[PDB]
Amino acid sequence: TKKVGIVDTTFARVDMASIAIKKLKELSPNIKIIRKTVPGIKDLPVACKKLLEEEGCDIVMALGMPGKAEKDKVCAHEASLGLMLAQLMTNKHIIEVFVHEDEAKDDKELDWLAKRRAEEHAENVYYLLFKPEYLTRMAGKGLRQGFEDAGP
Amino acid sequence: KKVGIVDTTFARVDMASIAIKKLKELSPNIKIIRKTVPGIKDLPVACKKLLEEEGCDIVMALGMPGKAEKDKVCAHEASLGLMLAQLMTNKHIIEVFVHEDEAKDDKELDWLAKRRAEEHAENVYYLLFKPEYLTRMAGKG
Amino acid sequence: TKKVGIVDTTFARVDMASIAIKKLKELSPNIKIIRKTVPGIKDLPVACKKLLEEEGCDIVMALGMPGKAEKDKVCAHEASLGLMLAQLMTNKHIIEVFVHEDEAKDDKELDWLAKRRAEEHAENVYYLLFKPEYLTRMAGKGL
Amino acid sequence: TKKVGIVDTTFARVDMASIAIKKLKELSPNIKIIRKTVPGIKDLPVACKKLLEEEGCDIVMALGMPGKAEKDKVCAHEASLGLMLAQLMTNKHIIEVFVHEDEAKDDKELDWLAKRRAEEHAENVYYLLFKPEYLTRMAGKGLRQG
Amino acid sequence: TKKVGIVDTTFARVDMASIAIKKLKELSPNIKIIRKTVPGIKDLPVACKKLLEEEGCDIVMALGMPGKAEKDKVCAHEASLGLMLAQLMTNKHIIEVFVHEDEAKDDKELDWLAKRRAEEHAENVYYLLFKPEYLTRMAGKGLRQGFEDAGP
Ligand SMILES: O=c1[nH]c(=O)c2[nH]c(=O)c(=O)n(C[C@H](O)[C@H](O)[C@H](O)CO)c2[nH]1
Ligand SMILES: O=c1[nH]c(=O)c2[nH]c(=O)c(=O)n(C[C@H](O)[C@H](O)[C@H](O)CO)c2[nH]1
Ligand SMILES: O=c1[nH]c(=O)c2[nH]c(=O)c(=O)n(C[C@H](O)[C@H](O)[C@H](O)CO)c2[nH]1
Ligand SMILES: O=c1[nH]c(=O)c2[nH]c(=O)c(=O)n(C[C@H](O)[C@H](O)[C@H](O)CO)c2[nH]1
Ligand SMILES: O=c1[nH]c(=O)c2[nH]c(=O)c(=O)n(C[C@H](O)[C@H](O)[C@H](O)CO)c2[nH]1
Ligand SMILES: O=c1[nH]c(=O)c2[nH]c(=O)c(=O)n(C[C@H](O)[C@H](O)[C@H](O)CO)c2[nH]1
Ligand SMILES: O=c1[nH]c(=O)c2[nH]c(=O)c(=O)n(C[C@H](O)[C@H](O)[C@H](O)CO)c2[nH]1
Ligand SMILES: O=c1[nH]c(=O)c2[nH]c(=O)c(=O)n(C[C@H](O)[C@H](O)[C@H](O)CO)c2[nH]1
Ligand SMILES: O=c1[nH]c(=O)c2[nH]c(=O)c(=O)n(C[C@H](O)[C@H](O)[C@H](O)CO)c2[nH]1
Ligand SMILES: O=c1[nH]c(=O)c2[nH]c(=O)c(=O)n(C[C@H](O)[C@H](O)[C@H](O)CO)c2[nH]1
Repeated sequence: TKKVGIVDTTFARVDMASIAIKKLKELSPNIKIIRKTVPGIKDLPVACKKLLEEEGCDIVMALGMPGKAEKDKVCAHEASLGLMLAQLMTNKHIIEVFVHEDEAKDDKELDWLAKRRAEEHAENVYYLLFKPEYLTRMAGKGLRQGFEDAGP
Repeated sequence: KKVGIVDTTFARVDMASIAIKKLKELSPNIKIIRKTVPGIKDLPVACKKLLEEEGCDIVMALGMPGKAEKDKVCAHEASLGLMLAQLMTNKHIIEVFVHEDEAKDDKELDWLAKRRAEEHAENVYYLLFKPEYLTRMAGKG
Repeated sequence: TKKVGIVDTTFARVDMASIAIKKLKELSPNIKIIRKTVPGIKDLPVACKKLLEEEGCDIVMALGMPGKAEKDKVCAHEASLGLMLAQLMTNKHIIEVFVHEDEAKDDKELDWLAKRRAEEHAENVYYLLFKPEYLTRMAGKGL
Repeated sequence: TKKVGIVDTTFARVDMASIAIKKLKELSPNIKIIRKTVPGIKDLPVACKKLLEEEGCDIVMALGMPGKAEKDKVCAHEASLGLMLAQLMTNKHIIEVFVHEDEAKDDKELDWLAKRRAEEHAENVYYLLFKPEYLTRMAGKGLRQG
Repeated sequence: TKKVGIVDTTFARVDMASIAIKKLKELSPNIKIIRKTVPGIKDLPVACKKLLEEEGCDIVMALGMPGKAEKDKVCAHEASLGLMLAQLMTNKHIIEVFVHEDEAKDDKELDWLAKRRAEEHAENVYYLLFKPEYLTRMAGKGLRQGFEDAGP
């Protein structure tokens, strides 16, 4: 529970890793973090798996941004399937942080949205690592990452 | 016997409480363990860890897909993970998903989700102690 | 000698297992059969796998009925994927017997259709177990 | 010396196996062949895997005919996924030979098309087994049917 | 030291392998490389896996071209899933280089686009093998392989 892996891409149009890392060190100052950047979405799964199995990461955050196009939705889906499988093969959680450009109305909002979502899931990593009990307290409360919570 | 119950913070309805209460009702002594994850896609590995690392004989996965057309994709990916976790452990994972699209309002959504959770809680029971009952109800309707 | 596992559901609106079992015992009275009923479609894969690996079944029949919704089509697809994987992980066949309600024009026909399909695949199980040569003779059907 | 497994179905409306087998024995009268017929598309994966792992096949050909209904497209897709997995689990190639009825304008053409495709992939099996170098020579030359 | 596997197809209407190979040897003269050609898209996964596990490749490039038909889109998707799985099963990266004909307006452009994308991913292979740090420096920059980068 002392090590987190953060995998992002060169394809993404927003730097989500910096915000995540800063949030984790904030909650746990001495936590160990390792980063790895790959070209894009479909390169994340094996990078996340290698970190979990070869670098001793207890958990990993996968940061990606599918483009607007339809086929990008397919690539995302394929990438997400890879993430699901990597987790089942290692029995370790991979927090998926994907932000579709279709969600923002502009680049200012897209940048805001991605960083906010990254940071919020960074708290989820924290809770999963040290306060699993908190999440249960919030069970069924309709929490969201990025835009405002929806609530019960 | 032990049942694992995994739910989420994303869900807008608490389905776990109703399930747990139903199980303890049918079997007062059954041991139950809970684990809450952020959302739908985080359920598979949590269910698997419970089956393999906490001795759960069976697990209930509680989730609530969003309304968007993409949440349908996330749900589908999550369900695939649940299918695989089961095949990899040879243990059942009762999937309890409730799409918001099914209810006409939050009052109905809350009712529907809890009712479905509780009913599948009975299925867990039957699978654990009375597998014969389910056969009696085979293809019934 | 040979054992067949039959897995059905409580969700299905038609009893397809009885017809299948009767057909198998007919073609092979010395056939051993073990049944297991689960709630629905998505619960079939692991039940089929447990039968193949934990109960010594040489082959298994999976009986299910997806509903009409386009969702149900997704659940069916996910269930079928599970069946495909269970087979590859055990190197044993799982004869999938799914009947969508959309295929029948009403209940009478649905009941007929499901039972007829179950029974016909029951023959396929038979052939796969004792007369694999027959199937080859029928390779590529004839229209 | 090498062994090739051929798996087809009773669902298919065209016999694609005969043409393939004849083509292989033609190019390699010494290749070893072993056939297995299953009910349909979704029964091919495990049959192909059993041949690769239990019968010593070096490679396998999967012959199937998806139907016209979109439901048939889903089954095909699921079947193809099984074929992909069987290969990754054995580290052996499975040449997928599927022919959708939607491709022909009639049976006359459907029968021709299926047999032609089966036979052409039968050459691919040959090349993969004995002349892997040939395929490289044809890398990116748009081999399909045009 | 360091071996790159390159797998392409006879189905593809453009030779993407030559450009990739030339780019790698350019960036790493002593880089070792082997090639394997299969019929098409769906034959790539096991070929890539055999190279990673049986020929000692540290990484592999998969070059393919889905055809026009939407049927092709399904085959592509199935092929990509195979690539994702091969990677998770070997803990080695497989750089997917697919080029849909739908992306070009003509063959002149299709040929240009495929070669340019192949070459650019050839640099990604390079970076992944020797300068993983570079990719991190470009994290979130919105880089593309093929058409111009999008940028953050
Ligand atoms: O991060 C990505 N987002 C996308 O929307 C997208 N779309 C595509 O069509 C696409 O090919 N990619 C690239 C992909 O993730 C891989 O980096 C590439 O296949 C090399 O392995 C990406 N990558
Ligand atoms: O709360 C969210 N957390 C996420 O990690 C996440 N990831 C995604 O890829 C994503 O698209 N979303 C948004 C969600 O799908 C919906 O669009 C949103 O809830 C509005 O209906 C979310 N929403
Ligand atoms: O429970 C969820 N239901 C959804 O419909 C949904 N949709 C999304 O697009 C989405 O990203 N999520 C995220 C999920 O809650 C987790 O936070 C995510 O799997 C881990 O990063 C969820 N989560
Ligand atoms: O009876 C049901 N049990 C469930 O677990 C379940 N889960 C779901 O996600 C779900 O959508 N349904 C209902 C489904 O939409 C259909 O109405 C049903 O299959 C046919 O009546 C059901 N229906
Ligand atoms: O047999 C089923 N047929 C269906 O059409 C259908 N549709 C649904 O939306 C659905 O949730 N189910 C149930 C599902 O198969 C599982 O039994 C349920 O999720 C419990 O794990 C079924 N089950
Ligand atoms: O003729 C069939 N035999 C079967 O065993 C079988 N099994 C199935 O699971 C199944 O869905 N079908 C349906 C069939 O393929 C067609 O989609 C249906 O007839 C609609 O035209 C059939 N159809
Ligand atoms: O070869 C097939 N082509 C199809 O289009 C098709 N469609 C269907 O709905 C269908 O059920 N099948 C049969 C399937 O391949 C299996 O044989 C069946 O599920 C059990 O044996 C087939 N089989
Ligand atoms: O050349 C082909 N070889 C095949 O093995 C094959 N298999 C198929 O299932 C199939 O549908 N096709 C044809 C396909 O529809 C396209 O015409 C072809 O990919 C050219 O774009 C082909 N086309
Ligand atoms: O490279 C390919 N691109 C395509 O668009 C395409 N479409 C098809 O319908 C198709 O069957 N193929 C061939 C496929 O990739 C395999 O080579 C073939 O199944 C032999 O195993 C391909 N192959
Ligand atoms: O930049 C890209 N690198 C790739 O490797 C790649 N591969 C593909 O198969 C592919 O379709 N693309 C294009 C992609 O679909 C998008 O159009 C592009 O990312 C624009 O956002 C890309 N785009």
